[PDB]
Amino acid sequence: GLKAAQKTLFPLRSIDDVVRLFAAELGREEPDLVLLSLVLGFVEHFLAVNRVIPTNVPELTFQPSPAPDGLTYFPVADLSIIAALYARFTAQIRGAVDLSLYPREGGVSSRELVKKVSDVIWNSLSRSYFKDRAHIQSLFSFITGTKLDSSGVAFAVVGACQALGLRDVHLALSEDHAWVVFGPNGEQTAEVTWHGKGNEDRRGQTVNAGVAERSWLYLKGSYMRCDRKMEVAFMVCAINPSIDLHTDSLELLQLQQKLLWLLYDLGHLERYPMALGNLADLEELEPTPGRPDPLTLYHKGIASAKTYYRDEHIYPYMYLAGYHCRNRNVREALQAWADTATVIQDYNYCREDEEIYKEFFEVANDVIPNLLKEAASLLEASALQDPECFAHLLRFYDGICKWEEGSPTPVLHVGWATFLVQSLGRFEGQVRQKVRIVSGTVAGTARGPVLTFQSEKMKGMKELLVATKINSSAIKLQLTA
Ligand SMILES: *[C@@H](CC(=O)N1CC(S(=O)(=O)c2ccc(N3CC(CN4CCC([C@@](C#N)(c5cccc(F)c5)[C@H]5CCC[C@@H]5NC(=O)OC)CC4)C3)cc2)C1)CN(C)C
Repeated sequence: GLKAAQKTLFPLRSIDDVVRLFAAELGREEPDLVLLSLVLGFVEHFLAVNRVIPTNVPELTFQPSPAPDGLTYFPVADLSIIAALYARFTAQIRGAVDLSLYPREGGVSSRELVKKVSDVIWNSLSRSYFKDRAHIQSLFSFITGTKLDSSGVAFAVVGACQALGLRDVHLALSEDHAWVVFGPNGEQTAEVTWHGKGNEDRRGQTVNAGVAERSWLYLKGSYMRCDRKMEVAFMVCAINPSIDLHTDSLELLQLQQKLLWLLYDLGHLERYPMALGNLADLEELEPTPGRPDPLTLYHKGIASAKTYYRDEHIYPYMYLAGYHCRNRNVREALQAWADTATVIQDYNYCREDEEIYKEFFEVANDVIPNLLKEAASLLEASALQDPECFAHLLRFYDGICKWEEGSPTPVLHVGWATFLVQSLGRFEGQVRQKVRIVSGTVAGTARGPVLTFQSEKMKGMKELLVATKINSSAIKLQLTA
């Protein structure tokens, strides 16, 4: 439950008071996921969901403070409110699960116990709500309005176990899906939520099938297996500062940024590539004096993927690519998307991989065509003059092509083809000819850009791609096969 070491830090009257609770919690042997989720969820409710300060409520108060260009009001997180909310969740969990019926084999949770905790959270939810609704991720949401998004159900099942005393049960994460790891060596896996809009009830099953299938959703096995400190990182990354689609809460942005720096300094972001990208994103908006520059952090997110996850992740390269696209750095952006397709090349496109398909489809047929049209504008009184850009674009299509190989459903269709022709066309034949497409000559070493295609489709297209006159039909037909 809630002990004095936690309660004496209440009331949380400012942002620094929230960072203080989190600092203290990250120093305990077992940081309380429930209390930290409800707290984040309480400040988020008043800062983004419902900003209209209440009149009927007497217990609730707000804290004035000077805003940066009058006053800014903060929801005072009274111990009273939060404790009641904490007591509600524990009682609900404890009252539903009877651990005397489950035999703990020397501090080890069994599948049958895990699936029950999973069923408890699952059956507590409302029958009809929008799944992609913002701010339904925290435990505050689960208790106060009983709504949880896909990844939020997984964290609540981990939260609920820690309440029951189950320590071996941890959050498992890919780049678009969440589940649970448990057992005597943390090698047992279990599905606790749903993925996408409309699919079978995989809940309670192993993750083994998606790993062997070579789907991006299961990251060929190199996914994150969180410890308590990483589960806190997820929860912070899950703060949503959006008030609406155009405006965001400055305090929620400042909060998340302060929290990420706390987690970072303690080394808890070393095995979390996307949190580093998020930190960089926020550092570009409001930079913190005496801290690494966004690019340094973007590159730390990639470094983490390379070291701890066999370079099998897409988004650390997407985070960098977004940064360059924001600042019209065409070669640096095209380079990062080419790097992205180099990661996806060794995967196989499955039905459930629609989130990253939509991602590659937009860059190949909306974002890249928009950067090159803007580059063509500037040309009338440089990237289109750079042969290296052309190699990056070519390397990007090589990636999608290799991805399609061995996959059940097609990736490339008639819609992709026109934007390849059009994008090739933005590069002059003199520029395109400066790129040498070489298979290789001699293997290893003995004691004008060069490019090597890893896919059949692009290898067959070699001569057409470099030709002064682009044979549209031949490139369209070859890419569509
Ligand atoms: C030109 C273009 C430009 O700037 N654009 C287009 C590019 S892009 O390269 O197409 C591009 C860049 C960046 C992204 N981002 C998506 C975001 C990454 N993450 C993925 C995980 C996700 C989840 C969710 N939902 C999640 C779910 C399940 C399991 C998980 F592991 C994570 C969140 C759940 C709650 C927390 C978690 N977040 C998290 O782990 O870290 C934050 C969050 C989003 C990177 C996409 C595409 C950009 C510019 N001109 C127009 C000027």
